[PDB]
Amino acid sequence: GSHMKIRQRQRFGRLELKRISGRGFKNDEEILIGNGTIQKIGIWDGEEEFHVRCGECRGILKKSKMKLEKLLINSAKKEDMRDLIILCMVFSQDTRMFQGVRGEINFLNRAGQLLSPMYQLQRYFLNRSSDLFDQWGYEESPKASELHGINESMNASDYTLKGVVVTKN
Ligand SMILES: Nc1nc2c(ncn2[C@@H]2O[C@H](COP(=O)(O)OP(=O)(O)O)[C@@H](O)[C@H]2O)c(=O)[nH]1
Repeated sequence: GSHMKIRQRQRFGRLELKRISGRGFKNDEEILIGNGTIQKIGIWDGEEEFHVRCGECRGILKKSKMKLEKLLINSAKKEDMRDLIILCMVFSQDTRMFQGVRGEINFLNRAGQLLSPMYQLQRYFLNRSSDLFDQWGYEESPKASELHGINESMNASDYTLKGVVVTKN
């Protein structure tokens, strides 16, 4: 439907979600993507908390408008952690995710049909993940030792992708 309901499993392609709290309101906005093209996109506004999964990787997501606030992941198979992080970055509509679009991206297919902007961004980044990580930035990992940082190669690290933390497991 239109909005993800508390406790309801939902899909955004490869990302699975399930609301813990909050409400979003969606408004259309002209967004500048890093391409230099300006595209009309449905921007959610409000604080939202979700359970998320990509394959075997689980976590909890907090967002606000156009910002991934916090993402706590449970340790898992590396490919899945990497995609869960990408899918969370796109799902949150973070200003930095928009900036990382470098190459051409289509919002219309060759038959001239209408494609989903958020879906097409997910497709662009699952395939060119670098292009998001370039924009993302690092911060000091959490002081506690039940919590670790992770870098874009998915190894534990003393500096971590901003807002991202890992628990074992
Ligand atoms: N933050 C947030 N995003 C949602 C919610 N419900 C759906 N979405 C996402 O909002 C986007 C909807 O975009 P799309 O399906 O292309 O529909 P459009 O916005 O009507 O053009 C998708 O990426 C969904 O995963 C919600 O409750 N909160």
